[PDB]
Amino acid sequence: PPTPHLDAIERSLRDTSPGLEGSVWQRTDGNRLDAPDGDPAGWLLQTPGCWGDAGCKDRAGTRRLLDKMTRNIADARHTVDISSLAPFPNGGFEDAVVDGLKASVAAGHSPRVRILVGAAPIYHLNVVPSRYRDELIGKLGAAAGKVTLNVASMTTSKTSLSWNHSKLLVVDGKTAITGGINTNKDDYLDTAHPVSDVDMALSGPAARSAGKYLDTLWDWTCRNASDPAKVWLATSNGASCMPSMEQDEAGSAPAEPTGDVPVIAVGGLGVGIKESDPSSGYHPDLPTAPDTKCTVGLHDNTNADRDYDTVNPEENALRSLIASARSHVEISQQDLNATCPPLPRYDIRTYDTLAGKLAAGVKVRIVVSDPANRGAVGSGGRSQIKSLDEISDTLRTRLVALTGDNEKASRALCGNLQLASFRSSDAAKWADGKPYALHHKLVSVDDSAFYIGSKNLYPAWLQDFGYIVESPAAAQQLKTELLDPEWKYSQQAAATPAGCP
Repeated sequence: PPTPHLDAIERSLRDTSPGLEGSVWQRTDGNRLDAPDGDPAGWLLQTPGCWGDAGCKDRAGTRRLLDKMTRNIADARHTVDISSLAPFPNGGFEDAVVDGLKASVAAGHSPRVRILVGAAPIYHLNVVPSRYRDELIGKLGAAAGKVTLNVASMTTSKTSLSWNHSKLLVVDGKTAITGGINTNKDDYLDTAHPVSDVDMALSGPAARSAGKYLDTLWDWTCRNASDPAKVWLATSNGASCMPSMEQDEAGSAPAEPTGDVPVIAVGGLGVGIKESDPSSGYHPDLPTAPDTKCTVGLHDNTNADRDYDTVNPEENALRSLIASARSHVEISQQDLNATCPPLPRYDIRTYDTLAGKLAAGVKVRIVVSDPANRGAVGSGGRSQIKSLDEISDTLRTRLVALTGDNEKASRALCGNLQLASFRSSDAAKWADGKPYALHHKLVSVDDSAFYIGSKNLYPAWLQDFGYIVESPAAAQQLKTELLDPEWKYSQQAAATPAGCP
């Protein structure tokens, strides 16, 4: 079985970050999409999972995510590895950790547990690591004696806005859940307008790869615990920081297959962890002309930093995933554009790749979160755009900058682009009046290869992680459970680009 999309991404990643192969990105064979019995698409964890129901009475998707997290932790023999954006998991998220950990202890195990959150320099942490660690020890009751805890919150660059954005659950380095879902009860659980998001669950060698990525974050984090402006660290039972928990657990045995699925695991170290990949001979010709409509304040790591790319291979893995589309690509994001300033408006190479696809006849679908979600410049608006025109206009400028002609441009753009804001039912907004907020970080290509993870396509310099899966069978499951429904309701809010029928 040929993996033409994965090959191209592997080639881009080894040219970009060879030194990080085995830690920040790794391709593996023999994985299984970890679906339950009698539900072969159960590996895809959507929330809330209530297509066609503007009232969202039955959050079956939410239910499956929480049970699947509880079960994965209840099966823990040795290690539980959790990362997110702050806060530390609360609500039903914390319950899943608690109930799973008690179950594990009951089976006679002594689980070691790392819990890592990223916090922006602006953000005040209410429940701080030591308070959270006390809370877990509290809720675990008598089982706390057999649980080794490392709890940390981290910021890696205050002046370049970089902290952990990855969303991972890894057990025994054998199972991994990942996606866009932060362990935050107010966005997903206790809401009449819950955010639309998706995780995926699998097992096998690629779970260890997510384990090694977390070892890389925790080697930085344990070490920088000496700079308390960057790291707040709390352990339990007077325990060491455990910067190599996944490596210690994997030992010398290679990971064991559990299925027949080939995966590339891929992440980024953001800014402030590792300056460059010293083993890298990556030397791109960077986008020589950025856009008029905005000028970066900060130094532009997305469009103008070769080193940043060497320690953030996820950037080029997304570009290559899209570049590898031969027939069609679907893109389901919170945004393609970032708030500018401070951050650059968009990723030039990403747009030029898509523009190229439109010029070639490859069909491009983009569903982003409703611009009605937008606020100001930061925390409060789940849309960094004022209008979908800001996406299609940019595809025009790049298409023109490609074909010179503008008639070639409008033929490429108007003939091949679908652009819409996300809808999950017929109604334009939730029953309680708030708009649909879409938090997907999803790219699917030729119904063969797809990415599910935490890296948005819009510029952001955080630490992130995800899986790129090549599997026609699995991409068909993705198409059926997520993409086709998404378009069924989202085409109502489609936008015909400026200059077309």
